[PDB]
Parts: sequence; C-alpha cells; structure tokens
Amino acid sequence: GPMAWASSFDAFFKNFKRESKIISEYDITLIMTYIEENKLQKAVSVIEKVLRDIESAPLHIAVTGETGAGKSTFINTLRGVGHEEKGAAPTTMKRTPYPHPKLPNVTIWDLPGIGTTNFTPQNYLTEMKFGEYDFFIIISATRFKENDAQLAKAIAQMGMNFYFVRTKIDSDLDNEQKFKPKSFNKEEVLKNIKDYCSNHLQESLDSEPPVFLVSNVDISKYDFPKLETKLLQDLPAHKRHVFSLSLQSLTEATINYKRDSLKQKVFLEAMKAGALATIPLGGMISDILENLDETFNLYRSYFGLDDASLENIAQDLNMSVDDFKVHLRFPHLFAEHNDESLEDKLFKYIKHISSVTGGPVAAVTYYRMAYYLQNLFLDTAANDAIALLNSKALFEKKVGPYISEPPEYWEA
Ligand SMILES: Nc1nc2c(ncn2[C@@H]2O[C@H](COP(=O)(O)OP(=O)(O)OP(=O)(O)O)[C@@H](O)[C@H]2O)c(=O)[nH]1
Repeated sequence: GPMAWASSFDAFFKNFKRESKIISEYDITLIMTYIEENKLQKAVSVIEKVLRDIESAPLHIAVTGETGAGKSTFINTLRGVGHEEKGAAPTTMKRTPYPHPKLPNVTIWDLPGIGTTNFTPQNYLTEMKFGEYDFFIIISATRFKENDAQLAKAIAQMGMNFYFVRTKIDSDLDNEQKFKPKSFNKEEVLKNIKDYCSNHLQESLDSEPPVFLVSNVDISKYDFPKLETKLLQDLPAHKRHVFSLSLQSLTEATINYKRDSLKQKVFLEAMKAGALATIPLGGMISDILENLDETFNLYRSYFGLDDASLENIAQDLNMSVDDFKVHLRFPHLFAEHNDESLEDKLFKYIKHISSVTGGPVAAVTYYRMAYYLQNLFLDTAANDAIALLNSKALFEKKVGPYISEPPEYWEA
C-alpha cells in the first residue's frame, strides 16, 4: 500500500549516482510526503509535471574563446559531428547556433572572444544573450587571458556556471615526449599547465577555479570524463536527462549515465501509470512488445545500436553487421532460449526487480509489464554498447556466445 510505495520509491532513487538523479532530493521528499499522507493525486501531479519538464527541457551551451583554441572542433566533438559534415562548425562577431543533429532541444552556441570585441564583460553578456544559456565553456589552447578571468567573474555575479577548458593537451604531451624521450613525465606536464592556468585565473576570481585539460580528438582521455561529471553535477536535476542523452556512447561512464537516466525516467512513467497490487500477467506479452516497438528503436538509437551505426564497428572487425549481431544480446532478448517460456522468465525477473527496492518483509509494489520490458531492454542495450567499445579483445576471449554482460537479474 501507500507506505510500501513511498519506501520503494525512495529505495529506487538511492541506487543512483548523485550527479545522475533526474529529480531533486526535495522532489523525492514532496512525492514521499504526498504518498504517505494519502494525497496520491497530488503525488501523480508532481510526477506528471516533472516528466513534462524533463521531456521539454531545452539545453543551450555557450562556448567562448579566441580563434586557434579548438572551439569549432570542441563544438563538433560535443555534438558527435564530423569536421566535413553538414551542420559542422567550420574549422565572425555575432553568436552562431549549432543544433545537436539527434536531439531537437539541444543547441551549442559559438560566441566570439570578448577580445574580438570592444565590450565590457557585463555588456558582452547582454550582447550574447547570457540569460539563454545553461552554462558557459571558456576555451583556450594556451594560458588564459585576464579577459577570460573578468568574463568568468561577471558570469559568477549573474549566478551562472562557467568551466575553463584547456584544449590541445595531446599536442603538448606529444611535443614534450619527443623533446625529452628519456625523462618525459606526463603527470608533471599536466600539473604544470593546470597550475599555471588556475594560478593566473585566480588573480581576479573569488577562489581557485578548476581547469579541465582535454583533447578534442579523444573525448575519453584526460579531464573530459571529469568535465562531463561536473557538468551533470551542476545542472538542475530535470536537465540531467537531456544532457545525458547529448553525451557520446564512447566510454562505459557515458553509456551508464544514459542507462541510469533512462531507467529513472521509465520508473517515473511507471509511477504515473500507477502501482499494482499483483504481478501483471504475461498473456498478451507479444502485443505489449509490439506497442513498445517505436520505444525500443529509440533506445537502440540512443546507444548506437541502430543498424546504420553497427556498420562502422562491423567493418572495423572486418565482419558483416549480421555476423556481429549474433554476439549481441538485444536482438534475441525476447526470444525463447532453452525452451524456457518468455512469460515464466518475466515472472522470475519481476520478483527479483521488485525485491531489490522492496526487500523481504513489506507489501511488494508491482508496475505494468511494459515497465519491466523497458527496464530489461535498457540494461541489455547498455551492456551491448559497453561490449562494442572493446569488441576485438572480447571476441578473441570467447566468454560464451555473447560478448556483453547479461542484464541484471534476467538469467538464472
Ligand atoms: N591534436 C589536437 N588537434 C586539435 C585539437 N583541437 C583542435 N585541433 C585541430 O586544430 C586544427 C585547426 O586549429 P584550430 O583553428 O585551433 O582548430 P579549430 O577547432 O578550427 O579552432 P577555432 O579557430 O577556435 O574554431 C584542426 O585540424 C583541429 O582538428 C585538440 O585538442 N588536439
């Protein structure tokens, strides 16, 4: 009943990383208050408004910095757009929008360097429509300018978030290794660049800013993963979903941010639809799977598992997409294996999933069968995306017929 539903809602959200939660701790408190106080309609109204916010949330990112800093390349890398493609930022004194190719409501803006302009910091922000943005990225390939520190100070005074991004770190490291092959120390180079930049910036700021050292040519390396985590941490909870969807699927961490965001969203949808007192029946599973077809194709698109995206990795292993797909779990996820019935496997899965946030004592909270099928597909899709990152190596060491880990609780 109500008290079991509130405690299982709290237990569900406790399982996620702090920077991944798509609702605030106050949203959680308010939903639990209404459920515990027998105000179930008020609880469902909060959840509906949260889902509307999450689903309609725009994301506008301002990227500012001088010419030669790798700003175009950064804007393209963030969007997953190749340098030669249509929509690519080309590789000069108004702001330019670059829409995300795959997500309507996400725009990366190219702002000209304040140093290109004769404006004060305050007036530069008015001119560039500062109110439109979720945060600012201040990019340099060198050291920063007093110019950048003053702009950051102005942004902080408007109560908004900025991040100093130092590009081309891979080029500086390569040059030093070639210069000093016997005494090269990567960590010393990184510390010396970060320290120079933060020490000069702080001369005009409240406290020591973090500087993120990145390579625009590999978003997996250096401080780029730390930057993605900080950007999530600092966003409003409701904007973390669209930002997670905007990330590449090029690291296990980014795949897991997408997996976690989507699992939270489909749980909220399940709450909105309503808790059930008994395990849902499997009589109509093919009809429920057919109703989810568009959804499962969307999930494939998010994880890079659509047929078009599989072509690149398959030629890479020098095999056909079809041969690669034999070794992935998502195609045959809802197929009978070892003559175990799909309904019996789902009944077992539901008992585990509902035991994880319910435990052995209190009334069990069940949801509609569609919730469990979505949850299962998302875990499978993510585990298939992780395996694609290391396919060559996984393929050699045949750890069974699939290269991916099984989705939690499905196999027995
Ligand atoms: N190795 C490496 N090359 C980079 C990086 N960022 C940009 N580049 C390359 O820099 C070259 C062009 O230099 P820039 O003009 O500074 O690059 P951009 O992205 O066009 O720069 P902006 O003038 O700031 O828009 C291109 O070949 C980019 O691929 C980086 O982090 N590492």
